[PDB]
Formats: sequence, C-alpha cells, structure tokens
Amino acid sequence: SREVIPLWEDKVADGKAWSTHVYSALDKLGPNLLDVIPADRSLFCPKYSSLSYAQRKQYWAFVLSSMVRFESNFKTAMSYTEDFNDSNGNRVISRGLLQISIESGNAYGCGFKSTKDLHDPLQNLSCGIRILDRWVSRDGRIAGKVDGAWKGGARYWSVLRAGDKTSYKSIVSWSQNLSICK
Repeated sequence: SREVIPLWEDKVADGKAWSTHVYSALDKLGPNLLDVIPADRSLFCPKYSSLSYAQRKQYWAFVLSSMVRFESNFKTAMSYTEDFNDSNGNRVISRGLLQISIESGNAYGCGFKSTKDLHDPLQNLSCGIRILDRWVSRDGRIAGKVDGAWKGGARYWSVLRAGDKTSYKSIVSWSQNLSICK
C-alpha cells in the first residue's frame, strides 16, 4: 500500500487510472528525472536522498497533482489564450491538465497529432513527465532562479516560480510536509 496518494484521486472519477498511468509512464519517460538528487531538496523534500525508487515515483505523482490543482483545478477541457505568439503569429493556447501548448510541447517529443490530444488527460500527464525529465536532469534541481535564470520545472510552469502567491506557497508546503519527506 502506498505512503503518498495524489490529489486527483479525491477530485476526479478516473483519478486512480490517472495514477496507474503516471506510475507506468515514469519508468519509460522519467528515468533521468528519477536518477536526480536535487540541489533544492532542503526546501522541497528534506529526506529525498533516503527515498526508494517506488517512493520517488509516489513523490513525483503527488507533485504533478499539486501542479494540476493550480494550472487547471483538474479540468482536462480547460483552454486559455496567452498574451504571446507562436512561430506563425497566432496567440498561444494553453490546454488541459498542466496547461501545455502544442508547439512548445511537441519540441519535447510529446507527439500531439491535433489540439484534441492535449485534452486527453493521459497524453497531457505524459508530456509533463517529458518536460520535467529534460530540465530537472539538465539543471540538477526542481525549481528556483540561479544567476537570473529559472531552473528545473520553473523553466516551463509559472506555478513553480518562487514568489508571494498561493500556488507556489502551497506546492512547496504540501511537498515538504509529506511523511516520506519530513
């Protein structure tokens, strides 16, 4: 039985199937993510270096669920028109659980065939894993700003960028108070 359960299991009829998908997709798409020992563990998860592989998968499914809470409030249909352009001069549309866009997402190998695919919760969550797998492994940390540049998941998601706002403060608090982390 698990030590940590993601927040979508409380909010959504299919939440247990989302968890099952994420645990399997982490083996295929997150192997680099799951090998990092992050430089900001003292902030996010003080006991990170003691966690088993199974415990690290539980941790990352929980953190992804906290990001979903603040990006979409668990609404796979959500779309939002941004204030900046794509490469063709049309405003970017952010979509689905983690508010990913088709041009930026497909540069990570997400393979979205059409805009409808970003509203598929399983494809959306797998793309989030690919984005974390690249930046957390390249930068060696979960988030933060170093020498003027955002690092880790904060490269892509505003909710992971430090500041005096409810999303960031809540994600950090919930992470660091998990029983496995404290």
